[PDB]
Amino acid sequence: GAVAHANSIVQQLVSEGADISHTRNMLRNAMNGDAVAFSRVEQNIFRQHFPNMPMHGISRDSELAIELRGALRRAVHQ
Repeated sequence: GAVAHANSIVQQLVSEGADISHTRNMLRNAMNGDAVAFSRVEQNIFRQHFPNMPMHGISRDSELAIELRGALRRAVHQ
């Protein structure tokens, strides 16, 4: 479920021309509760998948975020 969802987000990021190495850094910051600055493309995309993100950000315990973190890491390396 969340795994398939995460893989699709990676596809969306790549398709929209996002620099996923940069996305990995921002996602890491978000999950640590650090201030973040997603690009316009990333922000637009993440808002579609993390509907409560504007106010709450992205939880390090979020099942989707965790899977996304793994999917992004493998994508950059693959």
